[PDB]
Amino acid sequence: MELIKGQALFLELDKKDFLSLKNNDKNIPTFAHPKNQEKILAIFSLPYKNPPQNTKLIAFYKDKKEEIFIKTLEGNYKSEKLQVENKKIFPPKTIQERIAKELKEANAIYSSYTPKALFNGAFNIPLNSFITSDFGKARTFNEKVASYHSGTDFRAATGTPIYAANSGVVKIAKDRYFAGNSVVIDHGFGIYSQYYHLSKIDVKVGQKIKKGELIGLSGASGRVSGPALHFGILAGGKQVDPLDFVSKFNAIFQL
Ligand SMILES: CC(=O)N[C@@H](Cc1ccc(S(N)(=O)=O)cc1)C(=O)N[C@H](C)C(=O)NO
Ligand SMILES: [Zn+2]
Repeated sequence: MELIKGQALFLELDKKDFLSLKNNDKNIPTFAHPKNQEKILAIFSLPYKNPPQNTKLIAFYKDKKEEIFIKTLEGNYKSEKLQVENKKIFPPKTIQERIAKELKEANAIYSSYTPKALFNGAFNIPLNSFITSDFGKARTFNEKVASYHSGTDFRAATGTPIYAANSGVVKIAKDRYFAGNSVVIDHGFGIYSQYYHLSKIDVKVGQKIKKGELIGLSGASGRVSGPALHFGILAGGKQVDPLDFVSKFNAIFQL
């Protein structure tokens, strides 16, 4: 198979005699196929930054050991080189402490895997508006990706109501340094949706939330150039193309 870096892919495997799915040491979790009792699914994601050229996954069965090859594609992502440099980029120490703490909290959540589905049907778009900056937009320094856009921004005037893309459990609901007012929702199976730069948060950590339900109001908080809704998905432990993923997810999970 082939996959573009920064994308997720749904793997399908036989349910019976299946013991484990591995990439090197890493176990990859599995969940039931919703429409076929003899199948299981797994999600495999490539990082945007520093992917490997190729991936060899092994699915161990009682009497059998099948292999799976996935080649990394580049995609046609938007790319802006920086040759000028002059780089330093370090802030005060209690600000770095904030950045460090919020980062380790977020990884604790993103590492984690709820082994049941908290979602309900297909994902929705968090609001009915257009994209003003797509996932994958990169900044280059020396043929290396310095940074990239880890979600997709929708046009939204400050105060634009924002709805939950799917059901789940709210895991974050506070102002953070880079993301500003942010809500992160656990949908199960290590799938997290993200809603950043909000002007107002309408949910509490731990709170169960249904697809469609209001989560807050759009805003301009955090590292942004103006008011917009930043929408991201994390799955397979990686930030992935939000709209692509929604599209792949709904193909399996409608009804
Ligand atoms: C630490 C970092 O990498 N920040 C990046 C991406 C970013 C945001 C949030 C997070 S999390 N889930 O708290 O670890 C990681 C990475 C970033 O500046 N995103 C800005 C807010 C954006 O998207 N503007 O439209
Ligand atoms: Zn964004």
